[PDB]
Amino acid sequence: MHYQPKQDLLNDRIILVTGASDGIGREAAMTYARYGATVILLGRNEEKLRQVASHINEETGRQPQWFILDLLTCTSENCQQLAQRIAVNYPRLDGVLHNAGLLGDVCPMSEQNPQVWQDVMQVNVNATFMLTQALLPLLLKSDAGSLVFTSSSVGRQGRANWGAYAASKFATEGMMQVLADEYQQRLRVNCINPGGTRTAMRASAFPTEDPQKLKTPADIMPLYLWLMGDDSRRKTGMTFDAQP
Amino acid sequence: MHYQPKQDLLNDRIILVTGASDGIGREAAMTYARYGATVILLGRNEEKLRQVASHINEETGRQPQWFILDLLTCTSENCQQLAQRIAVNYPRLDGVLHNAGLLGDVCPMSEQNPQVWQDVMQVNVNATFMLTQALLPLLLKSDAGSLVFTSSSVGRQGRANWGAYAASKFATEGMMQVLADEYQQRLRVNCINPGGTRTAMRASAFPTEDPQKLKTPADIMPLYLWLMGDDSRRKTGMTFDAQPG
Repeated sequence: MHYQPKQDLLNDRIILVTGASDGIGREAAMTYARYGATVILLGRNEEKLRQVASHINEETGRQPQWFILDLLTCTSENCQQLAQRIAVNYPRLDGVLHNAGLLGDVCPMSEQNPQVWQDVMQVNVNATFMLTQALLPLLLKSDAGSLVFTSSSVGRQGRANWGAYAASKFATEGMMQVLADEYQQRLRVNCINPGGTRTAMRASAFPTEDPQKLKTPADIMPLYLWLMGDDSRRKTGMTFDAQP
Repeated sequence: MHYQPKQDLLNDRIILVTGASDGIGREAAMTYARYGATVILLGRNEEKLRQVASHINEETGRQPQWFILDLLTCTSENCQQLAQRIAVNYPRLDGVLHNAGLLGDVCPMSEQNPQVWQDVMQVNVNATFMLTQALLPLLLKSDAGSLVFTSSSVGRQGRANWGAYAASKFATEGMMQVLADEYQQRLRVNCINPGGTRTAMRASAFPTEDPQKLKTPADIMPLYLWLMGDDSRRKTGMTFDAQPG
């Protein structure tokens, strides 16, 4: 969207952001905080989470909490324990933004590494599901909870070389649709496709392209904001392109 | 699919069928054999595979060979070993029908069991991929190899209660589309949604449903035949309903 919201759009909204230590997740966490949100940072790297929390505190005067979770390795019980810890400190979650993900191999199906394939599915699908499941009770405590998954163009139309990532993002669209159906009139559940954005992940899929022509995570934030604020309250079951 | 193929549609065509002891798998294997195919059965239950092979032999006069693979626990190396075993006895694969699958839990997302979810994804997506990868060289040796995945309506539009199965069948559609793009003008890669059929899995999903309101696996075979015979040689990248609205 060319979306220009009020600077207090997310005042008194508690939003959890995964993959918050770098890339799009870091930018979304900072952006949400700049628009008034109380942000909860999830990531695998403690020192990077502490740094992001410190930066957000410098820009907002409000210090985010962070929690460690590695989606490659976490079990359901790890996710449940995390949700319990969040619930001690927070009365609800108004938003959950799933940004964490693994790209894996960009190469033909005949060459895909099966262990990498399994890991892409584990992070992007299984652990993303398990974390969602653990956080549903907190989301239901919101006046209008918003759950957002990260998708891709290759989650709508499979393309050569995109292997496990494409399969995982199709699965993500499917999971979003199941959830949107189950939580009609209860939650907003949608996907965002960030498109080609300048990130370390883009430096793997396209190791020979000029990153200078790619969009910055900051550039694609309008849609990230829109999905967490009140202007999207009447949208669920949909998948959006942050920049076609 | 009103489809009344020539009865020798699959003469001299070597077709592997996975999940070959279950309702649809055993019917597809039988049907392919009836239409002339050299059928290879794959499944986890040797006892049941032997019995399906013997039934096919009695009804059609040709006895399928079988191989054992458990998609829940197999490694990529197991799949490569299977391909080696097949290659000793068969010069190519003209078709591979991936019918094996796990339903898992039919219940809300809040109630889906995480280990079952993992198992469904492992069988339906990961091991289905690993087996495909192992079999691609044999399929490339066909004049026009046909690779068929099993999908579902919930692989096109997610619905309440279908949890891991839906996610896995979306992933299946995606994998099919990636493969179809990579193998343009080399392989045919498509999916079949069987629809609701009188099978054990369907009865598990809808325990109160009256099976008499559903078609049998035999009833839905036309599409299964069509995708393996030459009439579909210029069809790739698509997903088909065995029971159109």
